[PDB]
Amino acid sequence: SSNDNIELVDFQNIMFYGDAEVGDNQQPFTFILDTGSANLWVPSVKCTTAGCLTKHLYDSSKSRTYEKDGTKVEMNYVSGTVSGFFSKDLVTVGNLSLPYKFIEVIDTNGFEPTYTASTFDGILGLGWKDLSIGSVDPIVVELKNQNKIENALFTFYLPVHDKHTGFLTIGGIEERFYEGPLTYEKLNHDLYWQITLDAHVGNIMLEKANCIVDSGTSAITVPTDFLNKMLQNLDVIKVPFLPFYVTLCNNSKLPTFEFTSENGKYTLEPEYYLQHIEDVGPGLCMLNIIGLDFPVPTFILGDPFMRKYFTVFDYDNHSVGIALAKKNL
Amino acid sequence: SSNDNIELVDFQNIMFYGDAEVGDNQQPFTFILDTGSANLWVPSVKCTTAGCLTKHLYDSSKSRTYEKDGTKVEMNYVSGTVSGFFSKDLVTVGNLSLPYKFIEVIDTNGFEPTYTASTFDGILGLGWKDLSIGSVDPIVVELKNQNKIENALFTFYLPVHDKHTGFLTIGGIEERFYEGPLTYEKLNHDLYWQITLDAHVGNIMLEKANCIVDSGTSAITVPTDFLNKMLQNLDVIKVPFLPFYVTLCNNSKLPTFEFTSENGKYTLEPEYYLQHIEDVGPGLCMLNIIGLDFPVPTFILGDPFMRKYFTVFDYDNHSVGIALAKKNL
Ligand SMILES: COC(=O)C[C@H](O)[C@@H](NC(=O)[C@H](C)NC(=O)C[C@H](O)[C@@H](NC(=O)[C@@H](NC(=O)[C@@H](NC(=O)CC(C)C)C(C)C)C(C)C)C(F)(F)F)C(F)(F)F
Ligand SMILES: COC(=O)C[C@H](O)[C@@H](NC(=O)[C@H](C)NC(=O)C[C@H](O)[C@@H](NC(=O)[C@@H](NC(=O)[C@@H](NC(=O)CC(C)C)C(C)C)C(C)C)C(F)(F)F)C(F)(F)F
Repeated sequence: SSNDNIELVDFQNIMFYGDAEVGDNQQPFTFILDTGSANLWVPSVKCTTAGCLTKHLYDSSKSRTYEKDGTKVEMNYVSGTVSGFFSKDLVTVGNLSLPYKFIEVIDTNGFEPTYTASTFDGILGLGWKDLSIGSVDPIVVELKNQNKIENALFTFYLPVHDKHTGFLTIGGIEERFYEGPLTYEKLNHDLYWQITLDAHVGNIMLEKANCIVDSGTSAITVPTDFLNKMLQNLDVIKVPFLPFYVTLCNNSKLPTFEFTSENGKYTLEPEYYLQHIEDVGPGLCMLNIIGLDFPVPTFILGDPFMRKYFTVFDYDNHSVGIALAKKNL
Repeated sequence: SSNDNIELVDFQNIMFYGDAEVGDNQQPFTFILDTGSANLWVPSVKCTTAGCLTKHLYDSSKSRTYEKDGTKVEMNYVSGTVSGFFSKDLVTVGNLSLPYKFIEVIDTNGFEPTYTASTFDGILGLGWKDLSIGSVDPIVVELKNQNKIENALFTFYLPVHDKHTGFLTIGGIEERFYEGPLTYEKLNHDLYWQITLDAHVGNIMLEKANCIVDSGTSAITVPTDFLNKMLQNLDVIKVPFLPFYVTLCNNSKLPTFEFTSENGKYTLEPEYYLQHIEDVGPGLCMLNIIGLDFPVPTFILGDPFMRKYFTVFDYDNHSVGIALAKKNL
């Protein structure tokens, strides 16, 4: 130990959260720690909306370090919208802290059913400045420019359901989380953590695909046409009009995703992208895969990928490191 | 015979489609005939997306009546987006015709993976002018102004799978499609075909609910909070990651929707709204009740409702007629 950690807690097989706090009096919250966005928000005590009922709420008045701002903001996600206003106050992650600009959400009705169904309070973005609203410097970037950490990087070791918990480590790389070598891939842009890889599945290939490493996405996301050809004569049922794909867990035709570069080769075998749905039926699984088209052909390497591979997110060197995650700590 | 009858084909009691043409040659197409939108669109031959490759495409230069417009349009739906540009031509629906402004589509990826996985080419909207983009007067309104039909009204008798085909009748009500009395409900706005009903499922009551009668919605759609209360007295299986649920189709505890007004009482039993997934497991079903929040608390009575109830869409009298559909022609 030397860097600062944030324990990640598996939430009943789906998502993982981590705790951080806001205000010089602390005030704990539960966050989706999300490399796929770049704003921090937190539900306000001035929230009037149904979704806030079960949530930890933020009270600026109990904070001596609070600094009013009040500029209105709307925060858009694939899964919904959340509005409020900007504020500034001490944000604390691990036992690192800094004065930080963030959003006090007072309206969450555009974020249902997700927000009421989930136990997170807010979202802590870990992307790049250009992805943000209100041009906020990333937390880890600001910490390094204030010399509170050695390196402007952070690291994800995801929790696995029954096996172990996870860690978001800020400031340095720890050998204990991985096996074999790290391989680094340079970002094609400073926005999401997006790198370029050849994507190969069947005898289907997409050369030079834009791949986004996104901790806040619970699936592997794939281009629509690519997904469509992938499932051609696998024996997988797409329930009509739903992104709901069902197979025998044992289906011997299920392919392995292969993403390659000059530096390395990363695979995702069926065991990493399948979710058991035994309650639905015996020996049944669902593909934790969504079809999604971007302007440029794009995969999101979400949690199923990051469950297999320990990842390093390096702002200084503009790259992502990838290595096999240790099965047990 | 006397009115314009357009045959409807079933897909698995999930959705239905009907054909119509563009240009003075046939150039046939399969549409979602959709009371929940107010635009017509067809995929251009100038569309090269992977979805368009499997569809009937519209060649504007194989038809004398084409009149270019060229203006860009983004058509937005709850379930997806389609982009293209305005054009004008002869739209032939059944045995009637009219010069009509419509969208030639060149980008379909915003509506995938649904588009490619279904058999429709485009969407023919049957809503009101104010719901449209490009302020286009509805086909049926214009068809009445041109005295090609008796009444500015159309009618839906939806097909049911191993039982009968259906019909969209333009111009008048025909006794053969229903039994019992027709009951009229006034529109609360000239936008969607939206009326006001008290919605209750046994103690969960949402009085004066805004109810949209939408032929291009495959579900019953419901306020998120309302769905949560219904789920409280059920014990069904949540599909991981997705807002969908799996039941046995014969689950006796499944809710019967009740919708009352001064004028009448409408119910919808599980046998109408459930989506069978026999190919995943015997007796298995998707709930097919979908949480969806609008600015105003709203229900979408989609195909499940309209398979049970013959419906009448009356522009002249600003209302919706409802009657029990005949079980067989
Ligand atoms: C100016 O506006 C802009 O800067 C960009 C724009 O607003 C853009 N927004 C974004 O790109 C923002 C910043 N980031 C994001 O949208 C990406 C995040 O990782 C997001 N993730 C998501 O919304 C992802 N959703 C999920 O993972 C959810 N899980 C499920 O729905 C299960 C399915 C994926 C099977 C979780 C319960 C959250 C999808 C599949 C990508 C979450 F974590 F929720 F915050 C968007 F709205 F999507 F269009
Ligand atoms: C009032 O003006 C506005 O607010 C316009 C606004 O642009 C609005 N757009 C709309 O309301 C437009 C005009 N109409 C529409 O969106 C309603 C249409 O009936 C539409 N239907 C839908 O979008 C409905 N989609 C469905 O029922 C789909 N089914 C599934 O995805 C399965 C799910 C129900 C689980 C079909 C297979 C396509 C949803 C569930 C409401 C379809 F038919 F696809 F074209 C939207 F984009 F959603 F915000």
